[PDB]
Amino acid sequence: PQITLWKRPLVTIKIGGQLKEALLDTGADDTVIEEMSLPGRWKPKMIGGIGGFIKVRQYDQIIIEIAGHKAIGTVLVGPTPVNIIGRNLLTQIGATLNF
Amino acid sequence: PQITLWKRPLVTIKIGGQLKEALLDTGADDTVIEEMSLPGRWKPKMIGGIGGFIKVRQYDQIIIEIAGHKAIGTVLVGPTPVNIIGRNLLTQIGATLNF
Ligand SMILES: CC(C)[C@H](NC(=O)COc1ccccc1)C(=O)N[C@@H](Cc1ccccc1)[C@@H](O)[C@H](N)[C@H](O)Cc1ccccc1
Repeated sequence: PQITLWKRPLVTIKIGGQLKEALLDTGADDTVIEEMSLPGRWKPKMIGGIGGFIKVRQYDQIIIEIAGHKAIGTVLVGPTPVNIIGRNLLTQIGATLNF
Repeated sequence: PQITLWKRPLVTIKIGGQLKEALLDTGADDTVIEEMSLPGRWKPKMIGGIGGFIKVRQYDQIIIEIAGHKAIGTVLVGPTPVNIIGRNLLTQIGATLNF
């Protein structure tokens, strides 16, 4: 499937058995999900962009579904303004930016 | 042109007659460029990112070139750590997401 960028590129994802929405973000190195109860081992990390950095929980080898596609990798959990699917997982589902 | 996402999707832009690198950023509504002198009228604006808000100068109807494509539209100038090309201009260059 293919998406223009006339609207925010929101897709449904499944994480820890819960449905959420998230932005497919080519500008994001990493994947950042709002605070939630997520089983798994984690370690503290900072992640940043415009406006500075926030402290997040770094979970490795998390199974997540992104628009129907299964991916497994690192997910950062923290006080992000919006759920973000970054390049670490977009690459695993074979997403590309075309023009 | 099909950009895989193993590395940050950086391209060359031309703005105010100067070449710069910039990131193609499907998660950004707007296009934000680091501090530079640009001639003409602007208005003040605040935009938000992962770490909070920054103040920017909002310039409308700027002529810009992005990876060889012409565009004309709104450019925000302020203390972003990375020059970003948001959806307002990505739609002009015809960028789409594919997976
Ligand atoms: C998510 C982050 C892991 C990501 N940052 C990065 O991927 C790398 O961040 C840095 C920070 C400093 C220096 C060098 C690199 C990011 O901010 N990505 C942003 C672009 C960017 C900003 C600053 C530096 C590098 C990229 C955008 O893609 C951003 N995710 C969107 O605006 C999404 C969004 C929409 C609405 C509200 C809040 C967030």
